[PDB]
Amino acid sequence: RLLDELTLEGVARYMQSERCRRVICLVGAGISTSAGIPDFRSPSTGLYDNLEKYHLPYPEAIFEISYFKKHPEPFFALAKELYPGQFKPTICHYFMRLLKDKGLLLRCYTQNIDTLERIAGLEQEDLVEAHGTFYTSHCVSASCRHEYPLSWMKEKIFSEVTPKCEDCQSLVKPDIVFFGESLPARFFSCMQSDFLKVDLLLVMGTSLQVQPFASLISKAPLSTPRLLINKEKAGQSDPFGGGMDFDSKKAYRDVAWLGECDQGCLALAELLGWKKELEDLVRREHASIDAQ
Ligand SMILES: Cc1cc(C)nc(SCC(=O)Nc2ncc(Cc3cccc(OCc4cn(Cc5ccc(OCCN6CCOCC6)cc5)nn4)c3)s2)n1
Ligand SMILES: [Zn+2]
Repeated sequence: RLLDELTLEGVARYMQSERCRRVICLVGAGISTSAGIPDFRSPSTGLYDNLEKYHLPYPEAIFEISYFKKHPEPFFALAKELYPGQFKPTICHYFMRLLKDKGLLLRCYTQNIDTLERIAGLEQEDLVEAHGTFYTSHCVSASCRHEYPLSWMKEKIFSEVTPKCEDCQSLVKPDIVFFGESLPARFFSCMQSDFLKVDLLLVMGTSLQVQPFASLISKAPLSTPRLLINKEKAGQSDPFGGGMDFDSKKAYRDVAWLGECDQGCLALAELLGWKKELEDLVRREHASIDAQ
């Protein structure tokens, strides 16, 4: 097996061997909760309680493309309510920036729409946004599709003006994937290529319960180590394949580190000799963002 032991220490030794060249990060809402962004897919989300005042036909309508296109106002009111107070990536985000800097990051697949990976410096081709992103928006008319930056969309959101295209006056929609919309072809193109190449899967802040993330860890080669950094264990197959095997007698490649993603990334960085680099980077970038 590739790991000499099923611990964070074994993963760190593997990462600094010649065998570990290409790391894929799979990240979810748990890497942004310390940035103050709540997980609306969580079983305990307060979202639906807070949706009551929009008198929706049913709560899930907030996520549905057909409802959006006929009644966009609840979505844009909610977007104002939930707009992040700061755009300050976490220790975990900057750990991924170090992976990029050091030439180890093949790809970051993210469930998050908050753009924090981009603020931390991951570039477009580094990222696969499994549920889309607020980073860009597009006019919804097929013959127009004018693109708008987040600054434009933010101004419309905060002024409570439903965003309309300047060229054709159709609705302008953030590039997040509503229910009823398809994943872009790029998700499948990347998945089909990346998981032939991956030497290490870093799974952070995701329960792997929602598609398409629920399909991803089975795509890795059988030998590829998989490290979960999460408040709780996740990814084991339901008792009723390629699911996580942390604890059986046959476990050989999967490691669970249980805690906040920031703490787990700090601990891994420390084992790698990167703790000073990560602390200096985060303190500098956070001070600068607090200044904005
Ligand atoms: C830069 C920036 C700016 C803003 C404004 N915000 C943020 S970030 C802050 C945040 O949230 N802003 C939001 N703005 C709008 C929101 C609503 C919304 C509508 C449509 C798509 C959305 O996104 C993509 C998406 C869609 N799906 C599918 C899905 C899957 C599982 C789900 O479970 C429902 C919850 N149930 C689960 C079990 O039963 C109990 C609870 C729900 C949806 N997944 N992703 C988002 S959310 N950043
Ligand atoms: Zn247009």
